[PDB]
Amino acid sequence: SDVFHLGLTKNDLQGAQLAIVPGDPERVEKIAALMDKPVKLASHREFTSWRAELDGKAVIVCSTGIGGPSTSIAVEELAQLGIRTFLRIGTTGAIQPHINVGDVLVTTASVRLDGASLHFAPMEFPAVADFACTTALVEAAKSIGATTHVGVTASSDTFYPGQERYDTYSGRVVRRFKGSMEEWQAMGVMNYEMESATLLTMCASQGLRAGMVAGVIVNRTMKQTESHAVKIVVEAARRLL
Amino acid sequence: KSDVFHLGLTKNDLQGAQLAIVPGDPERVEKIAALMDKPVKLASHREFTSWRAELDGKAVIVCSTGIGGPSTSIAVEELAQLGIRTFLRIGTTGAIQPHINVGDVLVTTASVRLDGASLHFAPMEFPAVADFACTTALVEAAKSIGATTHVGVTASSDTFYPGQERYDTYSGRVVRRFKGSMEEWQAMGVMNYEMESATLLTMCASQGLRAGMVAGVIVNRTQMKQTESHAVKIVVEAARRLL
Amino acid sequence: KSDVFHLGLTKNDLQGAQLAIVPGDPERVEKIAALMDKPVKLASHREFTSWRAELDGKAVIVCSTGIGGPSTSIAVEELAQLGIRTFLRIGTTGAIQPHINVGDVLVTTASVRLDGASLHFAPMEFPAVADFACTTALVEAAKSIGATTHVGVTASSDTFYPGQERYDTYSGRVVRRFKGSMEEWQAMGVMNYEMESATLLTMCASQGLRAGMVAGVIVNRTQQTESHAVKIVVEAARRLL
Amino acid sequence: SDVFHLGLTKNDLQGAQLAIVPGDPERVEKIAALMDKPVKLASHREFTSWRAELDGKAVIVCSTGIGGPSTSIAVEELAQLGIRTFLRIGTTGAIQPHINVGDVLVTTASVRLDGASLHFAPMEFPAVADFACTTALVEAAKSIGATTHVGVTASSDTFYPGQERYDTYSGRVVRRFKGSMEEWQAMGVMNYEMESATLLTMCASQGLRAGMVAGVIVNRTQQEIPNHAVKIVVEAARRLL
Amino acid sequence: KSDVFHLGLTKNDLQGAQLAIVPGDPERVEKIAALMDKPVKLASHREFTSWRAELDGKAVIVCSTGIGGPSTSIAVEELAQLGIRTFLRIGTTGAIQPHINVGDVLVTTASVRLDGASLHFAPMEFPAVADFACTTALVEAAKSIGATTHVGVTASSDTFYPGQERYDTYSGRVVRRFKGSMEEWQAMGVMNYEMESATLLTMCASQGLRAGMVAGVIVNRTQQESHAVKIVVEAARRLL
Amino acid sequence: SDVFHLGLTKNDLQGAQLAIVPGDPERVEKIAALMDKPVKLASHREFTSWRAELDGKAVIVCSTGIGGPSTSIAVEELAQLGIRTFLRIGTTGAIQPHINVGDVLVTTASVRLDGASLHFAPMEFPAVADFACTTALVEAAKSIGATTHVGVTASSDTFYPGQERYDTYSGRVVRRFKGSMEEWQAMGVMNYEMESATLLTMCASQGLRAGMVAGVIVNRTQQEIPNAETMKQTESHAVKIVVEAARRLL
Ligand SMILES: O=c1ccn2c(n1)O[C@H]1[C@H](O)[C@@H](CO)O[C@H]12
Ligand SMILES: O=c1ccn2c(n1)O[C@H]1[C@H](O)[C@@H](CO)O[C@H]12
Ligand SMILES: O=c1ccn2c(n1)O[C@H]1[C@H](O)[C@@H](CO)O[C@H]12
Ligand SMILES: [K+]
Ligand SMILES: [K+]
Ligand SMILES: [K+]
Repeated sequence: SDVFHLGLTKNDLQGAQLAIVPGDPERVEKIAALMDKPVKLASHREFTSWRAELDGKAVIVCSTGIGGPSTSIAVEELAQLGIRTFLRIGTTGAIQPHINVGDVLVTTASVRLDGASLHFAPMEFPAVADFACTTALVEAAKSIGATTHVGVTASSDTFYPGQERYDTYSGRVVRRFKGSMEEWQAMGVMNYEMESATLLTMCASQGLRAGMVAGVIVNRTMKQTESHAVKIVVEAARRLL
Repeated sequence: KSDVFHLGLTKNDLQGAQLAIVPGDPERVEKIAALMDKPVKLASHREFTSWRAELDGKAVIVCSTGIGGPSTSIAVEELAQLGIRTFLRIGTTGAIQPHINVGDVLVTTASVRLDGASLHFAPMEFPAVADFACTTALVEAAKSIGATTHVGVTASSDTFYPGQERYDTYSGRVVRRFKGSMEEWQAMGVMNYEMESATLLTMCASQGLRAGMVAGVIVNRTQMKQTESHAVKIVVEAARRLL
Repeated sequence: KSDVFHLGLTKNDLQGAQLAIVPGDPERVEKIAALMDKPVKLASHREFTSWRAELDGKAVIVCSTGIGGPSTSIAVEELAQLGIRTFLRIGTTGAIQPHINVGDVLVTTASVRLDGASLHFAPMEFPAVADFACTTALVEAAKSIGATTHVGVTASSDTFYPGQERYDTYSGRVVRRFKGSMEEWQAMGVMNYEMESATLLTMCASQGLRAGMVAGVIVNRTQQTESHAVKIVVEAARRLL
Repeated sequence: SDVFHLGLTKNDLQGAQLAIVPGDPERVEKIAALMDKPVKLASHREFTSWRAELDGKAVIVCSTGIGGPSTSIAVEELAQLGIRTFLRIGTTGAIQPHINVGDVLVTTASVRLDGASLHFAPMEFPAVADFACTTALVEAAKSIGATTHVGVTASSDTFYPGQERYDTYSGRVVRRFKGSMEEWQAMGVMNYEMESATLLTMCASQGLRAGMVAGVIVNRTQQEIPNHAVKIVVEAARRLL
Repeated sequence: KSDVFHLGLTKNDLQGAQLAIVPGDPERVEKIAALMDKPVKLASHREFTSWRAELDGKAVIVCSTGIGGPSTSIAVEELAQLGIRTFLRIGTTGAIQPHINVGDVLVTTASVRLDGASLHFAPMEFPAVADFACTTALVEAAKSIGATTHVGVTASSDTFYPGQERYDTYSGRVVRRFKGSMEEWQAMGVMNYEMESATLLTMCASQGLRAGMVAGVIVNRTQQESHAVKIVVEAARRLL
Repeated sequence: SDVFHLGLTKNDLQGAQLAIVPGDPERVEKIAALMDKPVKLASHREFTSWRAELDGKAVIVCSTGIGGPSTSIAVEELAQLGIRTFLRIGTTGAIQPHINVGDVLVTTASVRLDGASLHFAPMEFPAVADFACTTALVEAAKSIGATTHVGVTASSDTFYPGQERYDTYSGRVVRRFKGSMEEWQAMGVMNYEMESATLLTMCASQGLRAGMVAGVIVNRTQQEIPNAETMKQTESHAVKIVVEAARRLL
């Protein structure tokens, strides 16, 4: 391996310059299988990586695990291997009453409720997605006619207190996050997830292109959801090769 | 008879306008409005000069913000009270990237928040991000006139001098926070400095208003008219797509 | 034409002046200048209108700053380049104390730094404090004409609306930082709100420049003024030449 | 399932109140194998879990994945299922010159270079280990005579820039972390890893007991990446049942 | 006269002492020293009163810190200059858990840093953590002496009043940061408030000095607004 | 005692509304000796208090101990007892080359390098002195005849790393304070001391008047250090000034 965690070499990529990066290792093969010539590359820790082909060009599918820290490892090591464009495809809880389960959300930028993004840029720097990538995702969502919402996502280092969940062991939420969901709602934030702030900040501050699309699995106020978002990211990738 | 404290405008003055182009300098307001139909002066108070015009049958506002986030936040809030829901910032700017030359145009996707006013709308974690539709329209408009365009991040500073790490000053000093900062933004891909976008983009993105920003490059510290006109044609053409 | 980037002034225009009175509104510049000897227009560019006059045979500058720290920081810097060493801000203001009434005059000893520009000169730990000689001159000028004067702390905000906890706005919301903030400043004895002094005082106190500030109360949140605050700033200038 | 991520029910725990939590899903089976009656429970995402028995009491082994965010999910859901004591067994990079690869490091408390700890307690709160757990770990290390060091650990949300690694795609480290390793070294910090700040903070602030131990796999005074602790964590567990 | 600026002590005065017991109150120094052999008064300047004594044949220093991190930081630094490498604070404290009784003994594993001086040694992310051997000696000493003992986190405040969310004050105002804070620390399991441990533990842990912290409960805040001394002496014996 | 630490009652004050607050308990008697009929009231921990009479009015002298935390206790408890005006008198090391030993420093406001101030007001709030107190101190300095500097003071929770001293056990200074003395120098900060940030902030944010004056007994930039009596003649000067200022504030 050329890299410490992923267990991949530059040759494994066969010239790939774009990676699709879901959180769940189990989702990796499902995405690769939608493209031509899917081949498993490696599986270490939460990092499962496959290669496939899109319109004749090699593409990587590599899981990030949950959270900015493992995401930052996958992105860095893929970048070392030659990836310059990253498309995250994830799941998300919506926090706006008008956003229905199964909807598709394209993230323009993220509220940085993580710690890893700070390891790349100070908080003043925007966790902003690449324009080409965001455009490709939006245009891909339109081509398949999905109900799409485009805007800001809150990206949290926790699933529970940072998304102001009280249904927990302690039932306590620290002061910083008490009342935070309503605040994000009033500010027009669409949804919560846990990787985009790190992904977008680390890419935008290092000359890498990143986009973020997600399928709505719950509304904080199903099957064809993932499929739709997954279709969208693969189609978007075609436009970015 | 004004409905707002600073702008000296009433809702009626807007004639149903829902979009405003917002340059910094009052002296540029008529010139922009003059590119559109039936331009008329509305008012002039402090750094807030407003004109109404018409674009493909729809009323549009052109209103200056003055220099800096504080004045901008006043113009934007009061225009919002008056019914504006879409704001397009037009400016001329320097650049901090060597590959960016005078004559190029910059469309800002999001800004580094080196201001104070943005914090009065959203905590620092919140992204000073432009509206997708506005950014799209600005890029496509730049495309239609064949402008050499750069799309990316802009550093938005409450100062012209130390926050842009200028040392040619009275004190010749730059506070620790900003010492070495220009090189840091350069390494992070930041295109340029200006002084209003962090405030504009943050206050709009966190209050359901659409904002975008375009600027012509007139200078570059690492290394004019046409550039300006281009930027202005771009912002007017973009406004047409957003009505 | 100009020794500075924005003001459109040369050192020659100042005729040796070392003190500037700095109102916010360009419209007020001529009025202040008119109270002194030999008043003449200098220049007008953006929100920076400048006049020169004379007191006791010494040149004095009057120059507007525009609204807010950013434009203030430009005016003060460029005036400092041209030789100004003492700055007296004159404003009108809204009081936050029940017993500070319209028509009262406020002299600011130091400001609560609710701005961004002050941080471009000194870290937050540094006091946005007025120069003692300036504050003395203003207080003594105020007493010499019998104004009802309050001396103390001013809250200096980058916004007119949320930073001063105004809810009569488009969104009707105030970010967490500022919710409940007016009552807090009130309990801490803060006199009033305005928008330029944190920047002015900090940038002067941290770079060997003298600054003071006086303001007329023309309204009170908890419920001819110009002429008096203006008379005070000119009489104070007389004492500082 | 009783919880959203782990795919476990309280019944799967068989009354277990202690969990050993490695970062790598592949280490779980190996840890479980050192105990009696090892049984696989589930594997979802980076969360692989096994049950075993120690001195006739059920014990859980469950991986956390890399980083605070996924750790916070595993700990929370284990807590919901009934776990009250958590022993992290990790790998680590030493930052002191005389720590040998293979050495066992027991963490008393962590430098919070993560984001997730802040979702449980403000930064002022110490990421401190439980005294009984730390004691059990030290005493267990003593009983097998491993080379052991006890002290403070820097816990980072990144593998690369937050641990001041420069052999990366960008080769740059953000201002906050430039010169940081030398600083921690001067302060006597022993090592870097990526989970303890979150684990220790979230446990200490919610009435859960946590201990932290790791084997050194690289010495950072010499290189950024490499070309006993497990026995100790199991023995320590015995003492805490 | 004195090898350090504030304490008025010389390296000679310590007679090779490498451990110091550091109470807050100068008036308690003589009392503690008296529990050991050959107690001799050394110096008394400002809030810094110091005695030397002997414990199982070895020199030991007792030196007051005064109230608060700043004065503590001076005493610890200057004692370190004179050769002290182990510091055991013995204090008084208000419990904030209902289950902790007055007269109970609290051993601190780490402190909530509600002080400013700790930041002069390490950034906020660094833990104000006690030395493991010192903490162990205190817990073991507490068994030996016999006392109801709790081991855990302590909130260390730069103020006695607003930082411990006391309202019995001139202004009756508690700043936003501290409004509701006691109940927050309570829910997070914090045992008690005092005013020196965050500075002490942070400055020691970040400078290769060993520090431990024990205190006797003199009030319980959920109700209103000699074991510890024997314990700190016994712990010192275990650390020489 | 009406208060938890000071061992004082309202009766002890005899209607006093002004307190002079040196840091060192040993200085309290010395300052009181500059006034009429001084009597010792109490001594507990670092808090030694005396009452004296100034132009026929009761005045308290009470030590604060070193640092914002003990200072906050003294000021708060004195406020409870009825004190409304506080004058700190210190001795200090200057950091400007032009500020000479023997000079007197009057502080208009302080750089908040302390923790206790934050327990009264967020960092944005200025650690600013009361105008009447500052005026009285400046005027008294002129009555006494001192060479006076008026301006900003850096108020640190430590004597060592926070004042960027490297002559210490570890010989290291945390990142925050590395290079900080040169920064404060460039910003015109006059000196370091350790109580004013807390004092000035807690008073300005609670309707209390506070001023600060100090005698310069050493300069961080100069090689030579005044003899056995670095303070004494200078100390005496600042003390005479704080008493003379108190006269104007009664
Ligand atoms: O509310 C949610 C729902 C889903 N997700 C999100 N928050 O975090 C993302 C994690 O990777 C993982 C955590 O369940 O899935 C994404
Ligand atoms: O330098 C290192 C070496 C090992 N580890 C550490 N940093 O982070 C821990 C991660 O879980 C994972 C990162 O590889 O293993 C632990
Ligand atoms: O609530 C309390 C009670 C006692 N103490 C504490 N807080 O601070 C410690 C101080 O040294 C001093 C404060 O009175 O005593 C310790
Ligand atoms: K993970
Ligand atoms: K302006
Ligand atoms: K003290």
